[PDB]
Amino acid sequence: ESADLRALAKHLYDSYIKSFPLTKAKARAILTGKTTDKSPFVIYDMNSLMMGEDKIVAIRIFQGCQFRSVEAVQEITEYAKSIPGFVNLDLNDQVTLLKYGVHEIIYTMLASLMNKDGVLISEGQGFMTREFLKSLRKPFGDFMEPKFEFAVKFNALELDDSDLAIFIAVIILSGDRPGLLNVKPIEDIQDNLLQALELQLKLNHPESSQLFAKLLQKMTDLRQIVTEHVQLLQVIKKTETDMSLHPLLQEIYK
Amino acid sequence: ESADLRALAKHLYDSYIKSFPLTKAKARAILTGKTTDKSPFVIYDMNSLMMGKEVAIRIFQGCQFRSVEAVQEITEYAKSIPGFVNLDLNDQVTLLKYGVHEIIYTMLASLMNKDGVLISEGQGFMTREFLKSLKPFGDFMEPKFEFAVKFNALELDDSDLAIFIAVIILSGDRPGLLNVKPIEDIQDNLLQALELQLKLNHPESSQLFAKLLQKMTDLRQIVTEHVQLLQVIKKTETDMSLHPLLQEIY
Ligand SMILES: CC1(C)CC[C@]2(C(=O)O)[C@H](O)C[C@]3(C)C(=CC[C@@H]4[C@@]5(C)CC[C@H](O)[C@@](C)(CO)[C@@H]5CC[C@]43C)[C@@H]2C1
Repeated sequence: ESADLRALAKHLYDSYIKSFPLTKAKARAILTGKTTDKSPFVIYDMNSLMMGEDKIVAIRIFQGCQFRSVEAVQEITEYAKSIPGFVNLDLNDQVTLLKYGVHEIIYTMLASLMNKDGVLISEGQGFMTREFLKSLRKPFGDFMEPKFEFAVKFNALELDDSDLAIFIAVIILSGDRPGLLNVKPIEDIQDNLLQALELQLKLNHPESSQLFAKLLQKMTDLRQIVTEHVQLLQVIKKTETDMSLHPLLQEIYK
Repeated sequence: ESADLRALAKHLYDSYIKSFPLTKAKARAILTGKTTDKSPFVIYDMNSLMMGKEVAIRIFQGCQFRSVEAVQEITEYAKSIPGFVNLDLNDQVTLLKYGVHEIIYTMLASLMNKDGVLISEGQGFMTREFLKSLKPFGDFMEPKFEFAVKFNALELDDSDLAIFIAVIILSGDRPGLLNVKPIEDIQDNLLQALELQLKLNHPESSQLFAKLLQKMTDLRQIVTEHVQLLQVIKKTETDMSLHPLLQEIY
């Protein structure tokens, strides 16, 4: 029944709101001209960066990004438990689903905080220029550019948070993940999520032909962001042996 | 209108049949569904191979020969896809150039099971195990088998694969495209036709459309990882003025 799919949509949307403090809706309200009830401070060069510390180098911008990632992971983890059936899966598979799904999700949601020109930071208080990031030294000025390229095409799908809630759930419950003990219960859950997403996209974007297929295709764009990111980390780990990574993040990488 | 989608679906199936000699229906018959009338010669070891200038290289090289054949058959097929020839010529070239690898692994799944791949005409069969028994070359075919095993579990037939292949060609995110709009316009139409096809041809296979699209992510990095050992091979085969005309064809 349609009815059951809508109810799952609603449930997932409700949990999404509860798990993620900075929604796409809030982020698009900050980025635009809109509703300057609170506009961001902007980082476009290094001494506006010094001014930034005051009302809100290549290393700490990275270490800072590392922080928002580990906190993002803990948030995605909270959301996953809300996915029906998820906590009932074998514990090893829960861990495995989180290991591989977490970065694909981080870059899906990061797009919400991005436009062509830059990215919101510190829960929206801040905004860091794409150009400033691209100008960073040696192995760091490279990190954010492919995320920006993805975000610009992903953002043109014009998804809202209730669409994203279901898409994110679909991503966590893959089944094609390396080392899954128990693939069939995982796929039963995903088929359910896919039915739900499909209905949601059709109802929320009736004029948008084949948005479902176009959104699913976007998943290969995510895969290769992760891939580039991972190998880039391996470089930095060698050029700066004094710089430390976060164990939680480290455990995620294999 | 469901009529035009169905019309499009039949068109591609017909075109697919004329462009590709060895169909999936045919290859399945020959394979382990055993059609036992003319058994294919089997290659399981070095001496059955010989019974078929350096073994491991020359297998990988024979692998290039048929892919070059495949490219031309795919090229012909693409030209039958409604709207394709009306596209900008550079865009047509671009679409084939970036799509042809994904199509090749896709169709190659049709010639594969968990134990090996139909070789040549289908008059041959090379065991998976003889293939992993190799140099740097032992890891060439294994990721294709792994993909094929999952892909084949979807139990698509030729009528399904016909539209799927068309969707792959008309992507729209290929680098260097000049006019993305008519390409996506066509792929949208192809995606609708594929959806209808799967619902009629597999009415009890839930969310098969989505799962098939999910496979495209598997194809792309299969391709991406393949180009990465495609050319550890230039770390291997290097200097000799014997193939420069042959070097050219590939
Ligand atoms: C044994 C040898 C030398 C001649 C016969 C045979 C065969 O299987 O029919 C053909 O040349 C086909 C390919 C190339 C062959 C083996 C695997 C390749 C292979 C699967 C090798 C991997 C390549 O990436 C692709 C997929 C082409 O991209 C090709 C497609 C064509 C076939 C099936 C065979 C090579």
